[PDB]
Parts: sequence; C-alpha cells; structure tokens
Amino acid sequence: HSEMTPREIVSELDKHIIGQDNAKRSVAIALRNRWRRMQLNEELRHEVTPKNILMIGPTGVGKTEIARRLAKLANAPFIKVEATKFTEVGYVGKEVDSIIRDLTDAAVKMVRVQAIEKNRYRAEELAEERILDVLIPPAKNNWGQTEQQQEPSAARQAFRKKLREGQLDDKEIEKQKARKLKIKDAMKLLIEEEAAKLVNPEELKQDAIDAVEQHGIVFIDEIDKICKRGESSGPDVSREGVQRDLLPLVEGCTVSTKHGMVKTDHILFIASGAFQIAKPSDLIPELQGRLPIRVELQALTTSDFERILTEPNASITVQYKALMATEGVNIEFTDSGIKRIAEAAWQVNESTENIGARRLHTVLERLMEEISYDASDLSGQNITIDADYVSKHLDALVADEDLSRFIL
Amino acid sequence: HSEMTPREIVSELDKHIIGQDNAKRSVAIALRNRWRRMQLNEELRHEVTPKNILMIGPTGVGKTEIARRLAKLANAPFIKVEATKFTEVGYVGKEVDSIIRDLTDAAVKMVRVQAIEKNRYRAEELAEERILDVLIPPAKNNWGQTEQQQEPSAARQAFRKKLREGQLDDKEIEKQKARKLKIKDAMKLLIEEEAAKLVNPEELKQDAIDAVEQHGIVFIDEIDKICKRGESSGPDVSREGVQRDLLPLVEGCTVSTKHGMVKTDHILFIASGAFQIAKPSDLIPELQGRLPIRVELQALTTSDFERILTEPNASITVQYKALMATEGVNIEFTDSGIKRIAEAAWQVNESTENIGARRLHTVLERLMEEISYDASDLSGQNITIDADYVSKHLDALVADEDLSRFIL
Amino acid sequence: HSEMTPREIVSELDKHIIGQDNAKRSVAIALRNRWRRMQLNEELRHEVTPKNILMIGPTGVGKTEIARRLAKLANAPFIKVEATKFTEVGYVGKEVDSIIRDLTDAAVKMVRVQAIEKNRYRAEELAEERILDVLIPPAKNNWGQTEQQQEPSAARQAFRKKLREGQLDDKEIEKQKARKLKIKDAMKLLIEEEAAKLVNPEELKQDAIDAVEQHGIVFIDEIDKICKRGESSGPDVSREGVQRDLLPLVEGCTVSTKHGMVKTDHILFIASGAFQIAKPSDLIPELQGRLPIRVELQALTTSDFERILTEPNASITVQYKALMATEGVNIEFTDSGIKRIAEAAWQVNESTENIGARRLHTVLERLMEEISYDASDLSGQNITIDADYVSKHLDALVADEDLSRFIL
Amino acid sequence: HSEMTPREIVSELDKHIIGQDNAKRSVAIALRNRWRRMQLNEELRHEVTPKNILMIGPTGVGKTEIARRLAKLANAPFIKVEATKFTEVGYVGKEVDSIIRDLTDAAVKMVRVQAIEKNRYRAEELAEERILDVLIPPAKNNWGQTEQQQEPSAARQAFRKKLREGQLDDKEIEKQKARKLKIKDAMKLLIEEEAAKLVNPEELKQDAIDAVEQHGIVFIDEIDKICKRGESSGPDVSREGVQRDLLPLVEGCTVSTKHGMVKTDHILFIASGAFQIAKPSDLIPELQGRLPIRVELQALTTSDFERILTEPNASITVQYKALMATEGVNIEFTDSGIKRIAEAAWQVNESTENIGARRLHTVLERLMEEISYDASDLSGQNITIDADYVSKHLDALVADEDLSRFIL
Ligand SMILES: Nc1ncnc2c1ncn2[C@@H]1O[C@H](COP(=O)(O)OP(=O)(O)O)[C@@H](O)[C@H]1O
Ligand SMILES: Nc1ncnc2c1ncn2[C@@H]1O[C@H](COP(=O)(O)OP(=O)(O)O)[C@@H](O)[C@H]1O
Ligand SMILES: Nc1ncnc2c1ncn2[C@@H]1O[C@H](COP(=O)(O)OP(=O)(O)O)[C@@H](O)[C@H]1O
Ligand SMILES: Nc1ncnc2c1ncn2[C@@H]1O[C@H](COP(=O)(O)OP(=O)(O)O)[C@@H](O)[C@H]1O
Repeated sequence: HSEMTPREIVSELDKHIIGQDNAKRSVAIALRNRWRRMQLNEELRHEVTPKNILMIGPTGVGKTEIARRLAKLANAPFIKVEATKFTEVGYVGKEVDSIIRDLTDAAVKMVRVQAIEKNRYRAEELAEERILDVLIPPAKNNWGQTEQQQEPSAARQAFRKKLREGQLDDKEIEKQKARKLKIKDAMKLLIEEEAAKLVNPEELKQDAIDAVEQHGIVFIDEIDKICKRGESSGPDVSREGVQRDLLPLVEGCTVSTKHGMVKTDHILFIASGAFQIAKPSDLIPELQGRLPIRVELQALTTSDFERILTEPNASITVQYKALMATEGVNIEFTDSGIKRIAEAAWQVNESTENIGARRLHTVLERLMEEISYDASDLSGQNITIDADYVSKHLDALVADEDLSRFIL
Repeated sequence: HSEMTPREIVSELDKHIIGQDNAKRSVAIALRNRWRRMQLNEELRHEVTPKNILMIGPTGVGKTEIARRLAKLANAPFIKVEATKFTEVGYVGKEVDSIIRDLTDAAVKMVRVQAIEKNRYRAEELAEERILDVLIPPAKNNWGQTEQQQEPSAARQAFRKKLREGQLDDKEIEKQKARKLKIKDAMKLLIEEEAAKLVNPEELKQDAIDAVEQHGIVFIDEIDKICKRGESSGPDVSREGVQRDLLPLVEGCTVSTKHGMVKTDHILFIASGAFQIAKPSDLIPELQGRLPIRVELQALTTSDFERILTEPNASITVQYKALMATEGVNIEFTDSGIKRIAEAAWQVNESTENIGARRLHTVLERLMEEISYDASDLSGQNITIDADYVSKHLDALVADEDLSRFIL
Repeated sequence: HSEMTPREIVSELDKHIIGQDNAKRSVAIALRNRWRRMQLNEELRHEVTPKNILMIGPTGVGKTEIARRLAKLANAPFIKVEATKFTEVGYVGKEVDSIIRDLTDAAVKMVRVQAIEKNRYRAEELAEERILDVLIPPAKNNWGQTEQQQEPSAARQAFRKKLREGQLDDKEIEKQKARKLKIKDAMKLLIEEEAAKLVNPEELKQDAIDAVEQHGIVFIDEIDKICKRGESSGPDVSREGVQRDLLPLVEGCTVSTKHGMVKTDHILFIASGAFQIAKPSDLIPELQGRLPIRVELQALTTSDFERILTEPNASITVQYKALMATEGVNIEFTDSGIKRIAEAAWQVNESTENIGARRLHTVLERLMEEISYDASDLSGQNITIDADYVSKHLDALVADEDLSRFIL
Repeated sequence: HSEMTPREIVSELDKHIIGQDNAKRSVAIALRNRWRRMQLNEELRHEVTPKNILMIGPTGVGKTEIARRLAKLANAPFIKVEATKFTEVGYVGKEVDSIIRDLTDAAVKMVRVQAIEKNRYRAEELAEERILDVLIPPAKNNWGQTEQQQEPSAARQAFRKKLREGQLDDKEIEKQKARKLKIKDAMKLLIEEEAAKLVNPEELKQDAIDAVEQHGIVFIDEIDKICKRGESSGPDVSREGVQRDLLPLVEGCTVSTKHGMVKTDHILFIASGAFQIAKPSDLIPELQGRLPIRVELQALTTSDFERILTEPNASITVQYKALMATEGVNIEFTDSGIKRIAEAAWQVNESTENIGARRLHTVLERLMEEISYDASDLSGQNITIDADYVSKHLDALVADEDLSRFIL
C-alpha cells in the first residue's frame, strides 16, 4: 500500500528510534518490496516471497520498536510471539498456528476499530436527522425542490445549532425503538444503530484476512532460544521441534481461523535473537533459507540514552511534561538534568543487570515519583528538573547496588 | 487430469528445477499413473494404488521444489508436513489426521479462490447491468426483438463506454440493497453481490473432497527423523509410533473433515529424508511396502548454483531484475558476476554449514542490500552487477567465518 | 447375510491369498457362524457370541489380507487398528472407543457410497424426464391411457436417442433451480437432486449401525506388542492397560458414535501377532477367553512368492500388464522371468530384513521403472520380461546389500 | 422391581452359574433390598442405601457372570468398568464420571430397543392400515355402526389375508410420503413411519435416568489393582487417587449426562478382586465402609468344569449342538467326552496359566474346529463326540506345553 521509498521509511522510523540505521534500512527494504511486488506481472507475483529478516542484538536496544513502528507505519497487522512459548507444547502448549490466528484476531480488532472512524461522522450526521425529525416532524409529503427540504434550514437549523451543546431534552423515537428515552440518550442509542447499519459486516471480516495475507507482520522474539545448545539433548529436540513447527508458516501454508482460511505465503517475518549462546547458523537449514536478511543492532551508549530521552516524538520526557501539564504544572528538563538521568541509567545497567533502554523508564519514574504525587497541589508552578534535582533524587539509590536490584 | 506424458512432465519440471532428473522421472511416473488408472475397468481401479515415493537427499537440493511444482503442474491439492511434528503427541500434539484435514482446508482455500477467477467476469458483465439500469431505467416491459434490449446500445452503449473509468456518481440500487450510495461502492458492492449467486455449496465443498481423494499430494518431510536410531529406546517407540500413526493414511483409510468424509486410498505420498543416521530399511515393514519408489537426489555443485541463479523461470536473479525495474532501475548480471555469486554461496556452505541452494538466496540478498535501498534514488540508471561488484560486496563477509554464521 | 459354506468361503479367499489354508478355515468358520446364529431361537441368539480369532505369524505373510478379503466378501465394515496406538493414551491418546467410532464412520462412508449405486440408474432415469419435459413440454393435462403418455415415445424418443451423446445444448429448468443452465449442466445438477430425493437419510445412517453391530470386523494388529515383557515394568502396566481398555469391546459393551449408540457384542475380532517376544498365554486371562480361536500362518517360501506374483486375481503382475496396456504396450512375463523375480525378493529378505511378500512389490517396481517411464514412447510393442531382462535389472542391486536397504 | 425372594433369585441364577452359592446369596440379598426399601416410609427411604458388595476370587470363576445375570434378571442398567482404566488419568484419561454416563447411554440403548418390542405390533396393526387404505380407499366418510368399518372385513379381510406374503405391488401413500413406491418398501417405510408416533422423548429419556438411579448396577473389576502395594509410592497415590475419585460415586453424588442429571445414591456397586497382592483392608477407609458385603468365590474344579459344560441354559455345549443343527448336523456329546473336555481344560490351566472356565471355550472350540468347517458337507448325519474323538483331537495339543500357550 504505502508508496514510501525505503529512504522515506527510514526517515519516518527515525522519528521513534535512535540509531540502528542498518536495522532500519533492512526493515524498510522489506516494506518497499511489498509494493515492488504488486508492480510485477501475474507469474512473478507468486514467485517473489517476503524477504524475512533476523535481527541480532542485545536486549532492549530497539528491535521490537523498529518492528512495531514499521507495521504501524504501513497500518499492518502486527503480532509479537515469544518463540519459547511453544517449547512446552511437547507436553501440551499453544499450537504454532495460533500465531496466525491471533494475528487475525487483532487484525480484526483493528479493521473493526478503524471502521468506527469513518462511521463516526456520517454515523452521527444522519443520526441527527433522527432526533430532528421529532423536533420538526417533516411535512406530509416533502416537496421535491432539493431546497424545499432545506427550508427550515431555518426552524430546522435552530434545533441543529441548539443541538450543538444544549440538549439533554427528553424525547421519543423509533426493532427500531418506539420508546420514550431522553435526547441525550436518543442521541446515544442513535450513534450505534445508524453507525452499524452503515457497516458492511461481511466485507469487514473478509478484510482482516486481506490484511493478514497482504501486510501481516509476525515478530518472533528470541528465536535464538530455540536453537540447539551443548547443554543437553532432550530439550534440543523440542527446541528444534518448534523450528519445524514454525517452518510451514514462513515457507507458505494455510491456517484455519475462526474468521476464515488465511494463507501465510506473504506475511513478513521478523525474527529476533541475542545469539550469545547459539549462532544464526544453528537455526535449521530450512529456516535459515527463509531468513535471507541478517542485520545487527548495536548496544546503546549514554549518548544514545540522552537522545532517546528527549528526541523521539512523544518521547518519555515529552510525555511527562504532557502529563504534568494536565495538572497545571510546567515541567522543564535542563540539558544536564537529562545528561545525568541517562548517566544514572547506564550506571545501573553496568553496575547490575543490563536491560538496555528499558532502564530509562524506571530511572525516570523513580525520579518523578515526588512531583507526580504533588503535581495537583503544585498547580500553576514552574518546576525545573536540573542536574541538582536529579542527583538529589537518584544518586543514593544508584550507588546502593542491592537497593538498585529492587527499586530501579 | 493432465494428459501429459512423463517426458512432458519432466520437461515442464525442468523449467523450475535444475538437475535432479531421476527424482523428476520418479515423480513424473507417479502423475502419469493417475491418468493410467482412470483408463482402466472397475475392479482394477480399486486395486491399483498410488506408487508412493521416497526421496533421498541432502537439504535444499530440490526435494520439496520438485514435489511442489509437480502438485502445481497438476492443479492438485498439496500439503507439506514435517514428520517430527507428531513425535511429541505421545505427550500431546497434532493427530496425524490433521494432514488430510489441512490438505482439505487448502484443497478448499483453493477451489474457492479458483471460483473467483471463473466468476470475475460474471459480476463485470451480466452483473454490471446493475448500475446501467439505475442510469437508464429500462423500458416499462422491454418489447422483444433480441436486439431491442440491444437497440440502445447507443444511449446504452454510451453509459457502458463512459463507464471505462468515470464514476463516483452516487445513485442507488437493490436483502438486495436499496440503500443510497456511490459507484466506487455501488459498483464494487456489485462485484461480490452478483457472484455468490453462481457459486453454490454442495458442489464447491463437495469437489474439494473429490480433489484431495483423487489428486491429493502429501509431502512428508524428514521421514528419516522418525526411524529407529541406536542411542535410546523411549524416543524410538515414539518415532515408530508416528510411523504406525501414519500407516492408516498410506495404506487406505477414512478421515473426518469439517467439509466431509475424505478417503486416502489414492492420495499420492512423497516422503523425504537425508538418511545419514538411518536407512530406508529402518522404516517399519508396512511403510517400506507403501513406499515402493526410491530415488536419490545429488548434492548441488557450483555449476548447478550458477544455473539455479538464472535458468529457472522467475529465478531469484530474474525476480531481482524485475523488482528493481519497479524503481525504474535497470539491473544487469554479467556471466562472471553470477559465477562469483554461486562461488561465494558454495564457499560459505563448505566453510560453515551446508544448506543447499538456500544459501544462494541469502548471499544474493546481501549482495543487493545497497541497491535495494537506493533504488528509488537511482531511477533511470543502468546498474551492472559484475564480478567486481560481487567481490567488493561479498568477499569480506565470506572470508570471515564467524561473521558468516550471522550475516550469511 | 452370506449363505456360503465355510468351504465356499475358503475357495473365494483362495482367489486372493496363497496358502495359509488353516487361517482361511479359521476365518471362514467365523463368518459361517454369524449365519448359523440367526438360524437359532430368541434365547440362543444372545448367548452365542462371536468366536474371535488370534492369528499368529511372521510379518507380511497374509494375515491382514485374509481379514480384508473376508470382510470384503461379506460386504462387512472393516477396520484395522494398531494396538500400540493406545500405549501412549496413558499420557494422552486416542481412546479405545475410537475403534468402534471409526468402524462406524467407514461403515457409513460405505453404506452411503453403496447408495449411489442403486441411485445412479433411477437417479438418472427420472433425471431425463426433467431435461425432456422442456424439450417437449408435456400436454396440458396428459390423457390417462398409460400409452397416450408414451406417445412421443416418437417426438419424445427422438430427444432421448439424441440425448445418448449429442447434448451439451443449453436450456432451463427448475429451491428447484428456475435458472437457465446448459443441458450438459442441467443434466449434471439433475443427477444430484433426483438422486438425493431418492435417498432415505434416516435409514441410511441407521443402517451403518446395523452393519457394525451385525457384521463388524475389527482387526487389532500387533496385539502381541501389548503383552507383558521382561524388559521393564512401567510400560507393562500401560501395555496391559490397553488390554483392559480393549476388554469391554470384545466382552460386549456400548459405545457412543456421532451417528448413534453402537453395541459391540457381535462384532467379530481378529487379533494379530508375531509372538516372538511374548506368547498368547501372556494376554490377560479375560482376553484369552475372548480369543477362543488360534491359528498359525506359515512363513512364505519362494514357491509361494512365484505364485503370489501371478496367481491371485488382479495379482500385481496382472496389474502391471493392465497398466502398460493403457499405454498400448503388451507386457509379458516368462515363467523364468517370474521365477527369478521371486528369487530376488527372497534374497533381499534373507540377505537383509525379511518383510514377507511385501518385498515383491518393491522388487517388481524397481524392475519395471524402466518400462513404466518409456511405456508411452513404446506404444504398439510387444515387450517381454524374461530371465535375462530381470537379471539385468535386479542382480547388481540385489547383490549390493547396503544399496538394498535403500533401493529395494 | 421384581418381587422375587432371595431364594428365588439364587434359584434363577443357578440356571446360568455353577457353584458360587455364597456370591449368589450376597448378590440376591442386594436385589431383594431394593424391593425392601420401596416398602418403607419417607425418611427411611433416603437413609437406607445399597449394600454394596465386594466379590473376592480368582479369574473366570463367575464373578462377572453372576453380576451380569443379576442385572439381566432385574432388567436393570448394567455397566462393567475396569478399575485401572483410570490409574492413567493422572497423565490424562477417562474421568470416573464416564461410568455413570455409560451406565446411562446403555440405560438408554436399552429403553430404546425395548420400545421397539412394545411398538412392533402398532406398525403392524393400527398402522398396516396404510397399505389397505390405498388398496381399497375407504368410503367417502365411513358411516358408523362400530362394525361398518368392519363390514368389509370381506373385501377388506381379503386384502389382509392375502397380505400374508403377497406383495411387491407398487402403489403410493402419504412430510407424510406421497412419493410413489412398492410394498417391500411402502410396507416397511410404514414399519418405522408409524411407531415414532407412540414413542415420545421426555419420558423415554426421562426414564433412563429413572432406571440408572433406581436399578443401576456398576461392576468395578480389578478393584484390588488400585490398592496400595509395597513396591513404590508414586503409582500408589495414583491408585489411591482412583479410589478417591470413585468415592463420590458410591458415597452419593450427582453426575452430568447428556440425557439429564443422574443421582448415584442408590446405584448398586459390585466391586471385584483377586487379592493375592493386596487385601480388602488396603482399600481406603471410606471405600471399605461403602463396601459392606464381602463374599469369596472358590476356584473351579474339574467337576465344576463338567457341570459348566452342559448344565447352564444355553451352555457352550448346547449352543454348539444348536449351531451344527443349522447345518442339518446332529451333534452328540457322551458323558465321557465331556469328562475329557473338562479334563483337558484343567490340564492346560494347571500346566500353563490358570484362566478359569474361560479355558473351556478355547478347548471346546479347538476340539470342534474340524466339524465346524465340514458341517455343510455332512448334512443329515449323526456325529458323536465321544471320549475317543476328544482324545484324538486334544491330546497332542495339551501334551505340548509351548504349543498350548499358543493354540489353547
Ligand atoms: N533505539 C531505540 N530508540 C528509541 N527507544 C528505544 C530504543 N531501544 C530501546 N528503546 C526503548 O526501550 C524499550 C525496549 O524494547 P524494544 O525497543 O522492543 O527492544 P528489544 O526488542 O530489543 O527489547 C522500548 O519500549 C523503547 O521505547
Ligand atoms: N535443483 C534445484 N533447482 C532449483 N532450485 C533449487 C534446487 N534445489 C534447491 N533449490 C532452491 O532451494 C530451496 C530449497 O528447498 P527445496 O528445493 O524444497 O529442497 P529441500 O526439500 O531439500 O529443502 C527452494 O526454494 C529452491 O528454490
Ligand atoms: N499369502 C499371501 N497371498 C497373497 N498375497 C500376500 C500373501 N501374504 C502377503 N501378501 C501381500 O503382502 C502384503 C502384506 O500384508 P498382509 O498381507 O496384510 O500381511 P501381514 O498382515 O502379515 O503384514 C499384502 O498387501 C498382500 O498383497
Ligand atoms: N461358576 C460358573 N458358572 C458358569 N459359567 C462360569 C462360571 N465361572 C466362569 N464361567 C464362564 O467363564 C467366563 C469367565 O467370566 P466370569 O464368569 O465373568 O468371571 P470373572 O469375573 O472372574 O472373569 C464367563 O463367560 C462364564 O460363562
């Protein structure tokens, strides 16, 4: 669908993810190819399959984010499954077909929500006619003048303009209704009925299928945790089993959904792994063939952290300012206050367990717990978060390691 | 169905698979036999059963491809199951019947889509009459001169000629419809509207059964993974269990599908293995019997790699050219460039893990990563991928083994 | 149902199975008894139960064949279950009731198919009247003369005789139809409608029950693999469990089928075993009581092989000739060519793993792979398969043992 | 239900079981108590519960037979479950509730078949009037002399007398029917047609519940196999688990059947064991309590064997005679022949494994194998099975032990 050049995609991604340009390019080329395919002929459209990608990189450095934003960019159905979820199917577990079912169910909860959008205007623009037709019961046989109807568009208008706020005035209208419920309510009930009658139920569910088959995006997390390891053998078979199980989905097959028969031949797969224990070459051969694209994502630096704190759109820092404004408080971070927040996050990560960027959210939240509570009682003020404030609210905690494993 | 001779079958198969002539003939004898059977009497038709085949060879050399093109060439329902998918059902898992079920759900998701092809002219011919009737509401009871309702085909033929792209003119027509609408919709609402009339149920779903029973092709990958190996015993009975479970399917039985009652007695089975650990004679007696045909496939050579790169119809190289064309970019591969692409693929396979022709897809794909991204900013150019280009892009990757286990 | 003397049964069996006369007599007496019972009085009909048989013999020597032919002789529902299938039910597995369910489902796919037989004549003899009544629309009020109707049996006949081949002529007829579909098609659609309206749906499914309860034949393969062994203990319980589980089915009980409540009191059971590890006396006592008949089947000799190759009806040799004729090739086996084919089969069996008669199919197929392919391009010829041809196509393979474990 | 005294019950039971008088009385006291209860007041009817019995004895001596004839003699629903059938549900398997379900599905497959007996005269009396009405279409509104529609019973009584075998005369009658047909069908189509009218649902299915609740008899074989043995502990809790699971059933509870809601509080339970390993006191306390009656059965003696051979009603010997008669063959057993048949049966049991009276069925059956096959070619003869015959046929088999473990 999208007509964005790979370069235009990366640009749009740059709005939510810092660095990891290579991984961006990789994900952009994949999208661009879905367009490139439709430009081909009958034959070549069956042959060319998705160029599935395998992202290799440490925890919390942007792999899922790149995927989510990529799908959210192409308004595509997106599902994220943790590969290891199926390790236990050997004894009893979710079937691997479920991935495509759940892909569909959210691809439905999606096409259905984005239906309430177009049917939220005309859904209540023809919903007024209802309430109005009982405030100015139309003439006995309107007079075809295409303007003789828009006549009250005098009397009529008056009720429309007075129905722009001052309503709540009890009435009665019409399985239609025929009841005598408030206008604030008639209006409400109406939102539904008129909206629904405007929604083609069959093409609705048939469209979710169209989505999954055409723009589906499955992100298999930690696929490296289902590769063979020199620790034992019993598990390896099941681990490997999950690979064989996943095989048809990425090779091309048909799964049964309670909304219809979906084909996976064109879903795009983004596999993810840390690959510290196993190596991509440890995936079964059939799978390595289906993951032609390989890209590494680098670990984040403190400079990366600083930027992630303020640069993205709706970055967590911006979000805080937004939320505090709701309370009437003007929050402001100084360059050093931010340099220092990032600094703390890197410290707990090096000091304890490295959880990537995720660490900024916990540090940031611990730092604002004070303001967050007081906010309301602090309305109309200009609170500034600088190096001092930061250092005064994190240092002690950050320095105390055992406490860090609990509180940050 | 097809009246093709084996020789013509192999020929047709040569358009997609390089080498593996013996497997080609094996699989071709199989198809021609289905024909040979229908040319027989009552008794002999029950007696004669498919000559199931056992393909023996290393990964990615054309086993599945051969079987997939065979299926495609006989418009036959095809399913590919991984044998170990059931080694776990001793603890829970998919029952082997699922195979015939899926081969049915896809033997349906097939007859259905191929009913949209046959009925794609009905809604845009003897059904586009919907808009034209609300455009020029036919005479009060047409007269009748077998050219009288073709007379207009002046006033009429004008609305049809003008209906070659000019729409978005809202009208209305007719649970038929009635509802007022446009044409980018009254027309499309008609696309499906008039179509579900010709396609019925007890024939569409009745025929799927007919297909599976008569032309079904099951490909059982890794059959060798469920033979007995001399390392333990507990897992062996599980393995042999899958063999016993599969027994009813290839010996002749009845399975229950939510579309009817399928009879497997004439499904063609192509089993597949590598047989490095086990040997076909490790299969249970009853299975070896039902697997009369044995054929080996050779490993691929660098020459086969060169040939696979360009000879097949819609070869990866050809597809690539096509895709870049979408960007207004003329890509070109010189004989030496291809010679080196194959060379690299062979190197990595020999130095790391051998994954057959699969390796070509990842090598080729990495080689092009750059052009694929810049394609949009190169429109109107003639990029040549020669030996130089190939070397500058793949040398360093292939040279570094650990790197290859990740990036190639 | 059948009125054949035990001796007449064995005779009819002799048409498909070589030797194993004792096992024949055993299976014949069992059938004959079902008749003998119905000749008894009210009381004695409940008392006399089936005389279940336990066939003891090496692999592939005719045990299943005798059973299949016995059932196919009495047009009885026949099911073959592998006893070990239920060993895993301990952890999760097919219930043993399934045996009687599946018995029923195929006893249905049976009574339903044999319904299309009687309703294939009158199904299309009253289906013509349909197509004809629109080619010679009957008089306005036919004139009751029982011959005044068979009048056109002038005009009328002409269309009938011209409807013996030259049809395909578009028409229209009548949820009836009322559509305007081709006669080649009207005719087709008609085959269904008229046929169906001719089938009593209730007595249909109620008859399958009647079949299973009255002529059911369950062949439990490898029951010896669920007897106790001096290898362990844990399994023995489950192994033995399967015996307790099977117990009610052969002792007399009621199972629930999705087509109705079926009673097993009169199904005939034929258990099968090799009994190399266990002995029949190792079955639990309750079971040994229900298997009053014991018969051994001898291993096959080369003389047995030679005869099995040409003597049965629709023997594999005959089948080949049949299939090759389809191609216009006259195939002929000389007495020595056959003596030699059998000789090879015995050799691979002694040399490698002995799979009984099954070995003839693989040898025979390997031997004809050449002709089978060329057939078409060999039309109109008289190909003879003698000792030379045979020896030239098998010797090398047979002599190479390791190759035999793969290719033969 | 039955008003039989214990003494009369035992008497009636003596017609099928040799010896085991104590078990007879135990089981007889049980039946008479059900009667005794209904002769009581409100309170005492809830309080008084079945006196469940625990039968103790070696295989095949009459435990089940006794319990089966008891059930049969009180036209009571009967089910026989093998206790270990649930020792595996700790990993999966049938829940103990299935017992009451099955005892219901058979308490149905019983009331249904016994509704075809009561209604087998209705379709061939007040329903055979269907054919006679199309034979002599009754007067335009019968007059009315309570002998006027009996007047014909001349023209009428002629069609009824002639309808004593003379049919195949096609007519038609009346979703009633209408469709033209024959009589080997209009008549039979009437058999069921008029019958489903008298039998209703909410009484037939309502009564099954009534039966089970009031007269249900559960026979739990091998109860001793789920007691605690001193070899391990893991399997013991599983065993004791089945005991706890069975507890609700014999203590009083409600189970859910797809036919209604069954109450077990008055189901009679007959548990069964051998008790060589465990002793009844190994059963859990709550179960011993609910198993108030304890009775032992003795092992059978050669004399019991002779007696079992001929005394019971429809004894195997009698059945045999009957079956051979079907062939026009008069079979005869002399006192010494029988003495030797029993002797042989005892020998094998003593020399190999003891399987009680069961052994008689297999010995007797082998002894007759020859006559059974040649029966048809011996019509009109008097074959005597004397001591000589017996010896010539069984001596060699019994003498060879290994042979007996297979053939006897
Ligand atoms: N490169 C990045 N740019 C912006 N935010 C990032 C980046 N890396 C991680 N994050 C933040 O950290 C969280 C970590 O999850 P995610 O980004 O999915 O990566 P991973 O899949 O490797 O754990 C995300 O919610 C995201 O907001
Ligand atoms: N002989 C061949 N000719 C053409 N393509 C081949 C050949 N062998 C392998 N391939 C390519 O490699 C992939 C490997 O899969 P496949 O051919 O099914 O073999 P395998 O069943 O051994 O995995 C396929 O996508 C196919 O396009
Ligand atoms: N005695 C025989 N006569 C004819 N064909 C036989 C005989 N024994 C085996 N066969 C052939 O070999 C195959 C072996 O299977 P089967 O006959 O079921 O015996 P088993 O159950 O012992 O394996 C059958 O399909 C049959 O065609
Ligand atoms: N005392 C007996 N009287 C008559 N028949 C008996 C007797 N004991 C055993 N049998 C026969 O042997 C078989 C053994 O089963 P059963 O009598 O139920 O005992 P068990 O419950 O110990 O197995 C039955 O078919 C029955 O006909």
